[PDB]
Amino acid sequence: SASGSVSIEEIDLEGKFVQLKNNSDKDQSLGNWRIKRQVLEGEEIAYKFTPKYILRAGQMVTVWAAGAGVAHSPPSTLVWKGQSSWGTGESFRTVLVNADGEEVAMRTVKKSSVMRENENG
Repeated sequence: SASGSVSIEEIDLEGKFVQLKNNSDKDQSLGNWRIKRQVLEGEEIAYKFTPKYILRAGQMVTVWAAGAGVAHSPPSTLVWKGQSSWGTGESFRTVLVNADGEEVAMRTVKKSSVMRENENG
């Protein structure tokens, strides 16, 4: 199984998006992978990817929310259409799971303002 081929790159403070990065030397076949963003406030969800999509060696993919008001710009910026919050919270465990169904990565990100120099927007 692809144990940590893709990893957590960046995550939003409120969980409006996930940013992933493939540290592997080959094209990671994506689809059976899923991002479990579980918030202690009660909302816990797993974004299962599309098995049509393959993420490249040394490339990265940003999965935003539909309710983030963001423009869906494939294949750099995928947007979970039909999800507004994408697991909003002041503290949440954003888990990356592979095709096997094993939790290959995870980062507990909190609303402490994670995005620096966001002063222009």
